[PDB]
Amino acid sequence: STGSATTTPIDSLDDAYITPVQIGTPAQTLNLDFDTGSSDLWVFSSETTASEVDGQTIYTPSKSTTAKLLSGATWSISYGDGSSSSGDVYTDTVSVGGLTVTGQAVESAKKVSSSFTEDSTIDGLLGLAFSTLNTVSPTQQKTFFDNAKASLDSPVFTADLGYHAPGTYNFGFIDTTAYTGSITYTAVSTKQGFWEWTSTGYAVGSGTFKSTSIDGIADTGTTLLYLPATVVSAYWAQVSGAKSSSSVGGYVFPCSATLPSFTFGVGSARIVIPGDYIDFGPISTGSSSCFGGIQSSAGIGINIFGDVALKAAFVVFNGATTPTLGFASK
Ligand SMILES: C#CCN(C)Cc1nc([C@]2(O)CN[C@@H](c3nc(-c4ccc(C(F)(F)F)cc4)no3)C2)cs1
Repeated sequence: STGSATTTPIDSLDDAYITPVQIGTPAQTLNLDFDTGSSDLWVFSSETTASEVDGQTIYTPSKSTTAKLLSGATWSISYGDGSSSSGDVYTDTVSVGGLTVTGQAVESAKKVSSSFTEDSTIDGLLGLAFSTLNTVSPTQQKTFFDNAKASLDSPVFTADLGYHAPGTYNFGFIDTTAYTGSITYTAVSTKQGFWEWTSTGYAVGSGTFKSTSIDGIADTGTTLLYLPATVVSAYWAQVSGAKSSSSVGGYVFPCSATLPSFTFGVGSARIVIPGDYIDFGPISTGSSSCFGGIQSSAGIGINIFGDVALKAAFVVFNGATTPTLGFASK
């Protein structure tokens, strides 16, 4: 089997991408944030504290003929920005782009933190990291991809995110029309539960390539590109007036600037992020200070190849017995 679904930016900045997901019988379609950096499928629901729901579409398990309470199971998760959610668990039929998993754990939120309430466009998350990170207790649950894998034509999914435009998540096949050149595959460590890999270095703009190993994770659920402070300083030093602002929380730059590209290494191959992809616009409405798309990982303890990086590439998440990651230009 295969599936294919379109993913769409939630706003003009590509702050996140949402993908429609069918849950239950008859189908209830919710727009979920596919997150290769976590492993829980959780939804706003008829159980979510009413004061914490503000425009989201909710899953109502009592209206699904295929929903079953996973008795005694609870879940609780936090994310890298400090946001969090928790609740109980149902199993139900879940379909993404024509690919169906029966008995998928659907984690129903009883509580969500303020940032989730405030994002009316995100109805929940669909985790695509390794199932060892799933938070369901006392019986840990598998991700949608892990449950689907044995049925797929090939044990893979691909992320083809757009720049200020929709893109595609495919399951079970590689669309050879969606990229240019070849896909370069690189080894993955699952030791932390992430799609963790080692970039071979970087370049700023038209500068020469710096060969250096950068461990990090491929994370579709993180907006920006977080790299070591040395690398990030070398990038922003090329932008007149760019500076790290503790009050804003990262590097800002004059909105009048044209940004240089940023290249990262995948083995002997290179992915080039155009400068425009690094522009996240005014820090507040009307400001002439703009927020940078490349930020330091120093405070978070892990380098994150988030959407800024991934949207410059066609990315293969290969969940074969020995997992790997593939990157192609597009
Ligand atoms: C700090 C630190 C050390 N480590 C935890 C950093 C890491 N952090 C992650 C992620 O938690 C998994 N992938 C990212 C992700 N964030 C979201 C998200 C968050 C908030 C909302 C909102 F604003 F709606 F509430 C929406 C989506 N979705 O995915 C972050 C992996 S490693």
